[PDB]
Amino acid sequence: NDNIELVDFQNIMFYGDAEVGDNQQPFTFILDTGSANLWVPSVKCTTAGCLTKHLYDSSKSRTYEKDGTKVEMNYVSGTVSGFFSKDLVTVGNLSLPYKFIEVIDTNGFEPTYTASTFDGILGLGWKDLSIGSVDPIVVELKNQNKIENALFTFYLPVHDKHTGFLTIGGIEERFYEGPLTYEKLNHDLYWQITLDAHVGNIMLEKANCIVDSGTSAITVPTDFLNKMLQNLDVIKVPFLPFYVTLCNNSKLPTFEFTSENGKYTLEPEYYLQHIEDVGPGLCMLNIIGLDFPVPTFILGDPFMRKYFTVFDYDNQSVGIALAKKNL
Ligand SMILES: CCN(CCN)c1cc(C)c(OCC(=O)N[C@@H](Cc2ccccc2)[C@H](O)C(=O)N2CSC(C)(C)[C@H]2C(=O)N[C@H]2c3ccccc3C[C@H]2O)c(C)c1
Ligand SMILES: C[C@H](CCC(=O)NCCC[N+](C)(C)CCCS(=O)(=O)[O-])[C@H]1CC[C@H]2[C@@H]3[C@H](O)C[C@@H]4C[C@H](O)CC[C@]4(C)[C@H]3C[C@H](O)[C@]12C
Repeated sequence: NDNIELVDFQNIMFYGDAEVGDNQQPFTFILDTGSANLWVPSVKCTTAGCLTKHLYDSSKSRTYEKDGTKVEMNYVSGTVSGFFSKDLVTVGNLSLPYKFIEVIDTNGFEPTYTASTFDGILGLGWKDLSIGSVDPIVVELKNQNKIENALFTFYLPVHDKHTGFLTIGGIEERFYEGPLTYEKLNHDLYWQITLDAHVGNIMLEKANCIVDSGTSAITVPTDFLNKMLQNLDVIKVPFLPFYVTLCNNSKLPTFEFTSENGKYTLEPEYYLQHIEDVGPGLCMLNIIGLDFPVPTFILGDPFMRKYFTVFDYDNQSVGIALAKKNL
């Protein structure tokens, strides 16, 4: 099993480095289990955002194969566009020829892009979620017998305490304590599982829960959120879907998610973000209201900071265990 060290940025997201090109051109990635394409900004990029970034130069790579098919990647937080290219992609010490998007326009991905220090996004989703039918990196690696299992694991960094690791091809007991519980996927192409969701007396039976490394909140159905916030002494920021609270607000609830197999809780300490700068003793909730057609929670970064997670393509399941507080 190889692994990629995960560095914290502002206790809100984390990044890992990988390389694209036969000359070791190094890039910082958001590692996103909710998307299925890899992209890097190109030397051909003519946007303000690209100015600050590590850029990909295919002319300097002898393993570069031209594709040139045009493509737009639309995310909830914005859009990037360019064209497909193929080159050798190196993750940890493993590599494979791989198809990815060479990005020439990032103006539709502002203000996210220029505000953060990542260069690109490396998707870790399922094939049918990809534009252009790209087999996921971990599936290809397994198929090429470079790893033991078509699986990867997230041991997330904890700001001012330890680094994290993305591990490819196998599970390591050092990352977690207690039992590891596998939850079957309820969807063909999302890392989504079925859990009963409880927050106080508010309950949602057999909710869709998407375990997602690229989202820096817990998302909650908007009706469920409105019920949670009733008489909670929290205040919404003008123009933005964020709520502010005293950090030691005694009413802040604990999320409890349950299956047949297990029980996962998320206490206020994991979903609060200190904002001492805005005022003393104030926190933002890392919780946003979001309605999917079917009632869904996204168990983002705040969930994965507490819980070590195993993404298993072969067994179409997500393993969940309490992350070790330190290595
Ligand atoms: C079915 C169509 N399709 C396939 C096209 N052939 C397709 C393709 C893609 C890439 C899809 O994912 C789009 C996407 O942006 N998916 C995101 C997850 C998501 C979030 C909210 C609602 C739905 C999904 C994706 O994983 C993700 O985390 N992304 C996309 S860019 C990013 C910065 C890495 C991050 C993101 O926006 N994060 C922000 C975010 C997002 C939600 C709430 C809070 C915050 C604060 C930030 O953390 C979806 C949902 C469908
Ligand atoms: C994904 C949800 C819901 C979006 C939605 O309600 N989608 C349907 C409406 C119709 N659309 C307008 C999208 C038209 C196209 C689809 S249509 O089917 O109509 O053709 C939207 C609503 C509010 C959005 C956040 C805030 O901004 C603040 C912040 C800004 C940064 O920059 C990026 C991060 C962040 C956290 C945002 C992320 C995300 O983005 C959110 C959660």
